[PDB]
Amino acid sequence: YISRYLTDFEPIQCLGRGGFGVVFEAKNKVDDCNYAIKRIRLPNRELAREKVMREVKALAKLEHPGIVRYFNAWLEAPPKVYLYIQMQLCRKENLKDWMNGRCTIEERERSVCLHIFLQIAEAVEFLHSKGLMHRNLKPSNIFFTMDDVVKVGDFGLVKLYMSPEQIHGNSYSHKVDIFSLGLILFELLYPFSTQMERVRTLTDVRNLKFPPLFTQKYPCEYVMVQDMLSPSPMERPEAINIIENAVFEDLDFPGKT
Ligand SMILES: CNc1ncc2cc(-c3c(C)ccc(C(=O)Nc4ccc(OC)c(C(F)(F)F)c4)c3N)ccc2n1
Repeated sequence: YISRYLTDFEPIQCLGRGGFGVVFEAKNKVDDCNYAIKRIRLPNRELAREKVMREVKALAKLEHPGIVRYFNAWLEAPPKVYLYIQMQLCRKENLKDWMNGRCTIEERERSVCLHIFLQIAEAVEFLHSKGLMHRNLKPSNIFFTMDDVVKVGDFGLVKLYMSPEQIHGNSYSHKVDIFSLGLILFELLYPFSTQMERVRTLTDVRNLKFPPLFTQKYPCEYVMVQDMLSPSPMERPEAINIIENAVFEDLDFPGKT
């Protein structure tokens, strides 16, 4: 039996795993580039297989600077069944890691944080414009390219960020992603020293109880986070309304571009 993956790529390392999948870094022999390759063992569940196959088709149609670049997808059945998905290789350190390495307010300059957030919101806006919703938006699903371009996706390298309507298992709309955005904006601007402090504070912010020093330092951002975290989905602003906010006009910081 001839395996496409072993024939065409030289494996470099395991990048991680989660759910049905394992992710490898591997170099393509012909083009000499390194890629992130997800190997999905197709589940025994036909409806889960339906979702997997449908989602690769949807991904393949997407082109946006804030969405991880897609290259290829194929099936292999050795003598159970694997779906391989080949993507652009991003940096190892995601948004969660990036925030964890910047635990002082000096390391979270306003314009830098808003610049990162804007990119996330624009990626979310793109998805919504295509009739898609992320549903699982969180810092561990937000990576950076080698050039620090933020990439939103479904990484699966294994909750506080999901909307109330999702937690209760109710029906929902694209507005669920707006809730996640609110918590992320806050988290970007507000550095944590311990994991215990992070959980406590984000849980409070979920219920619209904000640290007093945040509300005073960032009055404009405080307002937009409140609106994004509205318990009622319909009261939450659209992604396009977020990105058009004056707060994002003419962002600049030393070293930008
Ligand atoms: C550590 N470096 C690194 N770099 C790139 C990586 C790419 C992936 C990755 C792989 C290998 C395969 C698929 C994705 C992905 O984002 N999939 C995906 C599937 C469906 C979707 O909706 C149609 C989307 C969305 F972003 F459009 F929502 C995204 C994805 N993020 C995983 C780990 C990675 N790890």
